[PDB]
Amino acid sequence: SVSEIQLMHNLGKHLNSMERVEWLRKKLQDV
Repeated sequence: SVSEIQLMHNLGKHLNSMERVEWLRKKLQDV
């Protein structure tokens, strides 16, 4: 329960290390 920007940041790092790097750019292209 935060802001749309902060919500993407909260779900854009847990993955592993290199997963968040590709997830913040390839998500909008392929969800």
